Parts: sequence; C-alpha cells; structure tokens
Amino acid sequence: GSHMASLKDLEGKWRLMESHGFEEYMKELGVGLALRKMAAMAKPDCIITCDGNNITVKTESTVKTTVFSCNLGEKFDETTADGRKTETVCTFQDGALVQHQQWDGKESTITRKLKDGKMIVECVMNNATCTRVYEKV
Ligand SMILES: [K+]
Repeated sequence: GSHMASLKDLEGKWRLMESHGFEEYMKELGVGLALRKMAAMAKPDCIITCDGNNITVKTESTVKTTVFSCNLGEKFDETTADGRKTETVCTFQDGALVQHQQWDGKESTITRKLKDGKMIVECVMNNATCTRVYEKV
C-alpha cells in the first residue's frame, strides 16, 4: 500500500475548478456576509512556491492579494483574507500541506494535497468542511 509525497509537487499555479461548502465554512469562520458571498464569486488562482524549508502560498483575486511565507513547522502570525489574525503553522504531513490556524479559542485547518495532477484543498472549522479543486494552470 505504498505512497510517497513531497512538498514540491504542489509547486505551480492552480486554477479553481470546483467547490463544495465554501460559503458555509466561511460562515463558520465568522466571515461577514459581503466578503462571504463576494469571496465565492471570485475564481482565484492559488500560487504555491518553495525555497527548501521555506514555503509561500499566494491567493490572487482580481481585486485582492493575500500572501504568507514560512519555514515549515515554525509558528508565524497570519493576516487571513478575511482579516482574522491567527498564529499559523505549516507542515507537510501524510503527503499534504497542512495549514493549522489558531485564533481566540477557535481554530481551523486547510490541507492541500496533489492527487492525479489536481490539487485538492479541504478546509475545516469546528465541523464545517469545504473542498475546492484546483487544476494546474
Ligand atoms: K513531513
């Protein structure tokens, strides 16, 4: 039952092909209605790059840019696209980029995994999971 994954196959630019439950996970995060339904109308490209241990995930909408960098495993502060201020940590575990965010008791996860050349992106907050499929541009 052999598998292997490596951080660098997630490198490249990723077009959103698909989405299930996004608007709800965002409601769970406390995303205001305007940014919630507007965010869903945006078809953003996820752009991932890495320099060894150091990773950068960029999110581009036509009208915004949010971006973070980090050495994997080290806690770092994050300005999420919706204004949340989290203490984030990124690891590569079980063949996936894992982004754990913590903010005021509450917390969330975003896992990014290469699967058949597609990047599968599942977000989880307090039992509200979303999945979004990006294709390689
Ligand atoms: K690992």
